Amino acid sequence: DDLYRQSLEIISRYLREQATGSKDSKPLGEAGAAGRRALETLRRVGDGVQRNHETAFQGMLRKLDIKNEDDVKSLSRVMIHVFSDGVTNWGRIVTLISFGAFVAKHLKTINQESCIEPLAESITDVLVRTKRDWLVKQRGWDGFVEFFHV
Ligand SMILES: Cc1cc(CSCc2nn(C)c(C)c2-c2cccc3c(CCCOc4cccc5ccccc45)c(C(=O)O)[nH]c23)nn1C
Repeated sequence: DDLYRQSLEIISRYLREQATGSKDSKPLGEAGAAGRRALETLRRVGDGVQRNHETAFQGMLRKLDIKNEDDVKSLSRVMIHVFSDGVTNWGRIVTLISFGAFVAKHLKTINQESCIEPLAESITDVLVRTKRDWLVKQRGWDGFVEFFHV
């Protein structure tokens, strides 16, 4: 429960600042101690993932053809299917969130800023609900910060 809210805040803040072209955001009270360092790490690693995988991200975004809220809702099916296929690791978790930021930037360009918070919830549901046991074993977001040790 606490992990869900903490994850939702980190993911929501990162998607929102990526879409508005911001490098920071105010804490919303649910991310706690680990929140600041997690978002700082996610900005570093996440920005890098979007840069290094830009052609693949542009290709997939185009194929997904996201124009509105109904299209955003439809993403959860493929999101859970792809994210559940294969190994669990921090690298894949960053790819999931980074693609979310890449989609959020797209949503802002097409005046669909209202879809960003629903998308963050979609991503948080997939991440936390399918990886809760693994996240607990890694000490969640403290594990994330330590793994990348930026
Ligand atoms: C959507 C999809 C993805 C694939 C993998 S091939 C594309 C591809 N090539 N490379 C080299 C990379 C890095 C990707 C790629 C592109 C986009 C996302 C991912 C993911 C995360 C899981 C799927 O996440 C989402 C699916 C849909 C909408 C989403 C909207 C917001 C946030 C996440 C979303 C991975 C991975 O787990 O390794 N890899 C990704 N197949 N499909 C159908």
